[PDB]
Amino acid sequence: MGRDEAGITGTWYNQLGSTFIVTAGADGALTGTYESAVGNAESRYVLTGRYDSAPATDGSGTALGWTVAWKNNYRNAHSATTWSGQYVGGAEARINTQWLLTAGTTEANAWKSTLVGHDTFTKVK
Amino acid sequence: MGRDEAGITGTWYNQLGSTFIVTAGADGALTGTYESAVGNAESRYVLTGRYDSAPATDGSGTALGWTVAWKNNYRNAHSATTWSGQYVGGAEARINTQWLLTAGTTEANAWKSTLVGHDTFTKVK
Amino acid sequence: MGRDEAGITGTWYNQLGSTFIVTAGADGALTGTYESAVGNAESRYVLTGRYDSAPATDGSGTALGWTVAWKNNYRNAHSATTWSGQYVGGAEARINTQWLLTAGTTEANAWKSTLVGHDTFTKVK
Amino acid sequence: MGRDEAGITGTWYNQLGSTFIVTAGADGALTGTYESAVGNAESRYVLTGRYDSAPATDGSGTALGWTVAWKNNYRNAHSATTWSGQYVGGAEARINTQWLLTAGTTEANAWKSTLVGHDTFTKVK
Ligand SMILES: [Cu+2]
Ligand SMILES: [Cu+2]
Ligand SMILES: [Cu+2]
Ligand SMILES: [Cu+2]
Repeated sequence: MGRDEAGITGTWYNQLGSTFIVTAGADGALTGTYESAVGNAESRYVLTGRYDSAPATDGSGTALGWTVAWKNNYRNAHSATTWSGQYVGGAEARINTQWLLTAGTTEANAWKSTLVGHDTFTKVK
Repeated sequence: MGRDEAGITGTWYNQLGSTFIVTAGADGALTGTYESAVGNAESRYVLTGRYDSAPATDGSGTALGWTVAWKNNYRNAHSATTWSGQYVGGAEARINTQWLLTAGTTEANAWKSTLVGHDTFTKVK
Repeated sequence: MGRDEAGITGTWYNQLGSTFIVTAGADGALTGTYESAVGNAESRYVLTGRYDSAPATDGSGTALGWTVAWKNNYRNAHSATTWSGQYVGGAEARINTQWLLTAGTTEANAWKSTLVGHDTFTKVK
Repeated sequence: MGRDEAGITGTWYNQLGSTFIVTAGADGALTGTYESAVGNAESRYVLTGRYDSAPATDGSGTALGWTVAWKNNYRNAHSATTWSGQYVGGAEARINTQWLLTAGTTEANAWKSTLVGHDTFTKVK
């Protein structure tokens, strides 16, 4: 019932070799799992997020975002990443994102708490 | 059952006068509503996110993040914000965040799709 | 000859206790020194940057930015910070910035190369 | 006399078709011109910046950054971009950056003052 519900739902892979498994709900919900190929991470982590379920029809992408807190049954990296981006449909469908990864720190170390980067997700690798 | 479940759960206010209403689950879930005092927004929007439910005990903050897609029954701003940050407990409890706000754009306009900023949330105003 | 040449030129202090000493040129140049109160840094480092020497007259701030590479005669932290922001004049003059601090890394570690934060500079402390 | 003085100096092109012309000084200076293929920009703009003139010899990139204020003899976009990144040498030499583009705004509009993105520069197109 959301415009790109089918387009977004499924398995995505980024340039680092990480795996993003998501279900898009009719209501705008994103739920799934994230497995990072890098960093202080092992196996799957819960993710949740939101997307625009009624995007513009003028060729614009579909805005979305999601969060992973880096705690699961195996490890806790005392940190959380949020990806903010847009889904672009078509033959080479993509989710183009920028992300913010904040670590829990002391107040004295808060200036160095947050990494920033960019991930591009595709349906194939 | 999460360490800062009680600390995080409730109503928070930022420097712009926005209102963030959240429930923290034992499992690491964040669910609630966001009302922005600024921008192309009216009333409450659904949010979801994650937090570290077993933070370090060395005085470090608690990593968390959440997403709002700016669609509700009143408006659709074809955009999504993610906040990434940490909760700092104590007498003047705070959630210190940085955020990324991505708009759905054409591919030609994607270079100007994403705003970045920083919000500090407190329990009082 | 630039509108805020006099306003910008001088000594500024941020929330971390760092010291930013700058001269604004008529042509839009920023030159000076930066001393960080935190991180892998000691004493003064060269900075250079640019500002809008003919800002809007509608109450808007003055856009500017500058760079420090963290090499001087004492230390080399193999990294560079850029601050991007605006100068806001008046009785409590401020330079409000966001910054990106990139470390030289191997290609395998490039995903974790860049910190992001925000500094507010004032004329007094 | 700087390790990558020769490597950095010259003409670079990004994924948008913008042109970055830079001279790297022995002392860590970057000077040159920037021509954007997009946005409120026409012709060349002055840039200045800094780079690590004595990088690590362990295969790490070379940290650098620079600023453009978007005022020249043709236009004034009341804004400034800073790029923060690293130079990676070799057969396919690259400068991989993230950037912050701040517009001069009123205090009421400062929350929406800053765009963030990422540019990759190469020696060929
Ligand atoms: Cu619409
Ligand atoms: Cu631990
Ligand atoms: Cu004007
Ligand atoms: Cu070294």
